[PDB]
Amino acid sequence: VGVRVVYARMFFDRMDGRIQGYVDALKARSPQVELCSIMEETAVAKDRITALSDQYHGTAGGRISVWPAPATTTAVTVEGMRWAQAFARDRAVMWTLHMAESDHDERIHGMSPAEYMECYGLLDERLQVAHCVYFDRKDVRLLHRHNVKVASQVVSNAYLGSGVA
Amino acid sequence: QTLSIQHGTLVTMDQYRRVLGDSWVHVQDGRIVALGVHAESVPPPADRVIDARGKVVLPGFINAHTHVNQILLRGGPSHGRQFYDWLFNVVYPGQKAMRPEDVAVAVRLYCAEAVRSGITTINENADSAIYPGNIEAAMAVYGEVGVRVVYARMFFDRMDGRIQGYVDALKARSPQVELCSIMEETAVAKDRITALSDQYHGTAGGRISVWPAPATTTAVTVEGMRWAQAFARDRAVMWTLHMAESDHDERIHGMSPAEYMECYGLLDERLQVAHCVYFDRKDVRLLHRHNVKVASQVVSNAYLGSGVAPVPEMVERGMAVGIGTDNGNSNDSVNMIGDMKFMAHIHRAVHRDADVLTPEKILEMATIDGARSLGMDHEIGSIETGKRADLILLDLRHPQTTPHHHLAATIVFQAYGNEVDTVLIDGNVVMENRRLSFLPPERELAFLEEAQSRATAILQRANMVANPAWRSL
Amino acid sequence: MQTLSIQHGTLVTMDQYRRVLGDSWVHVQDGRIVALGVHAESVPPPADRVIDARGKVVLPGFINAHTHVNQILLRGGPSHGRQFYDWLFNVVYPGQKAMRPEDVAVAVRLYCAEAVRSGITTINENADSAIYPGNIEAAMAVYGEVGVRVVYARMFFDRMDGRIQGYVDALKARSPQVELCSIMEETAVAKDRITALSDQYHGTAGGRISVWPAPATTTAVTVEGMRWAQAFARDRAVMWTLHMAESDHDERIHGMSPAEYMECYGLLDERLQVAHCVYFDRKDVRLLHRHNVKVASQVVSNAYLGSGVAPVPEMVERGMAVGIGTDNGNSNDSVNMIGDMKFMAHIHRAVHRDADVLTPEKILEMATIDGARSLGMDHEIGSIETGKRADLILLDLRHPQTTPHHHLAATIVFQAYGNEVDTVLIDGNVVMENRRLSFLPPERELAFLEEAQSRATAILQRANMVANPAWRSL
Ligand SMILES: [Fe+3]
Ligand SMILES: [Fe+3]
Repeated sequence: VGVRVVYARMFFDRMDGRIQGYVDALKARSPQVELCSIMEETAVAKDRITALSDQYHGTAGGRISVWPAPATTTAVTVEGMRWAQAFARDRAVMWTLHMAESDHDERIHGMSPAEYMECYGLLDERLQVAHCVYFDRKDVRLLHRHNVKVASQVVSNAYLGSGVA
Repeated sequence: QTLSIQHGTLVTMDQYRRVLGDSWVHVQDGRIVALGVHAESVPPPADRVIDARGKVVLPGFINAHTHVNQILLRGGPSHGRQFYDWLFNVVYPGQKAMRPEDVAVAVRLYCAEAVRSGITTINENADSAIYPGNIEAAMAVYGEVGVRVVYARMFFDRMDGRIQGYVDALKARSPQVELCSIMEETAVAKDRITALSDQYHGTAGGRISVWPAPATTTAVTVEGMRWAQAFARDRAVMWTLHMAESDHDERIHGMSPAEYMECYGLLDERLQVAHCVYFDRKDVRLLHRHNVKVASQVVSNAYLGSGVAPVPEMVERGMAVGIGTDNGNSNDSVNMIGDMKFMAHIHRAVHRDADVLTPEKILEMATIDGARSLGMDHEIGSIETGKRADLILLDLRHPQTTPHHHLAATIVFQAYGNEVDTVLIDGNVVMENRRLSFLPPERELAFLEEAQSRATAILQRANMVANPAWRSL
Repeated sequence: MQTLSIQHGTLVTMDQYRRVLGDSWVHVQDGRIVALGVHAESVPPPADRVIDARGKVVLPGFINAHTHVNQILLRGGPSHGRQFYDWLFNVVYPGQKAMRPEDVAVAVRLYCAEAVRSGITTINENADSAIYPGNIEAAMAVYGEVGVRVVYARMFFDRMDGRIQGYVDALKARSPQVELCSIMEETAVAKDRITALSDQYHGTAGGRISVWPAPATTTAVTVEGMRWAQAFARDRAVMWTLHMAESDHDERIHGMSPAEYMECYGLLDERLQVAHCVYFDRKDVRLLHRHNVKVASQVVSNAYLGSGVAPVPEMVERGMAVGIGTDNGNSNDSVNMIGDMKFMAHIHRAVHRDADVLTPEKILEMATIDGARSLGMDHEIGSIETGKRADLILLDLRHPQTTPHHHLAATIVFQAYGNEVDTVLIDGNVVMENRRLSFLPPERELAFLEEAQSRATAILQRANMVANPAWRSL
């Protein structure tokens, strides 16, 4: 096609046991539709993403890139996010993460996702966060301090009834 | 022995709030035995006369809730952190790294600053009493120094499994600093505190007291709190508890801490609660109903980013609300006058009301009301016959306190905290013309260098960053 | 050609890289900082005098971004417990009116004594009493003698706000024996008087004194008056300043915010310094930001008068130049930069429920380099850099309250009381040394304070103001 593409390969290496009951209820809305899991072991994800990068990064005349994309702060281990952060740094690319897209997400371990990331040194200039709806003054400040990049999905935030970033 | 304080302006904080120009106080065997006006009466003869000419005499300030040892952790390591972040990455590890000889220095440093700022009574909430030799080291210094001390021995007998993941995350901020636990079995705590009380309660000429201090409603069992409540009753003292200091400390078992305590019959007139930031109208009502005493740590509540307690609401209901400086390292000063000023302003600002708390009232919080909040208002907090001679002399002959007409206003809105000149505790001269009896000027600089050095070493031992990199945002 | 060397200090430069230089020295000549160095790497030049700063911390002099001096004689009982307009009309105006020039001279010396003691080297005097004859002359003589750096922002009012009359009459009934005063003046009269004042005093006392026009507020000044001030500032390469939205009775001029109104008339520019931003919304901040408007935040005073809490963190996070002002000597009621810095740090942490909303470093910047920026003077003052003026202070942290100390900004903001300043240089001149004031020596201090006390008492008698109200707990 000839389009310029960043292929941000998403991964999930952690079960969020807190919201299963809520998901089972949601599934009952369409019970004939199957409940799916795309979880994978941390090491398997690393391997798969590294392989993908080695194979496709820089291809199609420089038009294609590959980044690691830990899905969210609740669906990914600290080890997984640290890996992605290191990977972005070592290969001069970015890493990206979905952050606080619903009200069921906006606490992880008694703090905001941005706060939690700050605790583990996970906010840096090579991070691009997506979905900043459930953000407070402090979260903004943290992202600003570390020069975090942002992608706002304004229409979608509306479509899904999340709100306004 | 006898002491006569003469030609002062007496700000009594007595029943009628008398302010007595050119007047005198007669002190004997640690008690205020008489007062008079110089124009109407002649002071009794006395062993010693202190000339207070052109000076203001107050009851000694009362620090309703504080933590002393932590003072060695101020100066860089302690700021910028929410309550639990501060607690687990700074306070616990730092305290753990402290040796008894370090504690002795901390206490003397704290007292030096406190007395300098007019503070005569201290409610020490002691979280490091669990470590061997610490109590003995501290008590020796409190005794020597001559300050009036409530030693509130804190205990924790219950794990709060609910906040584990939060804490682990917080610890990752300083992963080189140890995660510490000072938990102890209920019976062990009872024994240790009872022993401590038996040994030290009433010592240093009645100047030292001991109370039980269940840490919080989430870190202490019902059995533990009931024991403390009963203990206070049986021994005619108080018990104290930290209540709702962060939004994670908010709801215990689906209700507020005050609600939870009410359920178990744990709110009574001998309870002094500290930290009332996360309080609602109902919580206030409950505390009011049972005549619970309060200590407000207004500066610290700000320092740690907790928020602003409903002090005016409590005060307007006649509740006994004292002022506490809180930790030496969540303030980061031990200066009642600076904290009074802050109490006055923060509440004016938030309520958008320039008269929400009169300076008179703020001054009452620091003195007579504070005494009340410690259950000690029969013994201290005012210049009245029969009460202990805990007294302070202020000199307003400085630029910042000029002019002065209304004394409360001048003290609250103008004074910096360096205007206290002479301090008497239990009739003993503990400071005179800013010269400290327990830390003479020829020894002062060397002592501060020792405190600096030990502090630095404590931080090395605890693996704590003393001086973080310049940071504007 | 005369010279001064400050040695063996820790230099907190507030320079471009925020350098903190241990065991280092500063060379001063002809009022300017001419060099700096580290003792281990270099030898200080010879100098006429050496000041040993061993074991001491060297900072740029604090900058009081917005204050009112003369009112200091009205502190001590008469001034507290009142909302802005109550305070203004029952205390400030009548009290100021009752002041004679000899009274003003004492006020200014007392103010300066306290200020210099607390490390303040530059003062933005918003002068509301310049309309009374002899006052300017008396004040300027003292500012000059004392050696402080002064911006004299001559306030004017050329417009009656008829909307607020009934409110004021009701307020006056609180103290009906005190006179209702007006300091209004015709637009052209104000222009003439300010222009004369500028011509006469701008640049005097060895460059230490400046003059700015100061239209009081958007409701008390005509558009023509504000435009004039704006043009004046531009033409004479100075600033103009305006009090903006300090009470909820101000918050709406002609159906919009003061900032909105000013925007409509092209009255927001980079030479404007606004004071008091309590009643600000997002949009107001945005407007100020767009035009690079400078700000002075009077955090303590906003509390004292029960106005509220300004959105300082919001403005600072946008890189705006926000300085700290102590405001009135009688709406604080101290002249103590260190105490006010502490308050700035805490009030905003508390309200935002955020322990790190403003770093102590940032607070310290507000008091120094950022404050200089907010006065349009950051090329001359606010940091320890070669080429800038030698406005410098020495702090001794060898006291109980500032022990221990590791991180200097944290220590100063969270621990220091304001009495730790030792030596103060302004424009290279030694104005205070070991707490001994050059313009108020210790053998003369107590007598002077007794004079200030007396005069204050007398001023209140003349104005028929209650000095010491009855004890009141509720
Ligand atoms: Fe506490
Ligand atoms: Fe002002």
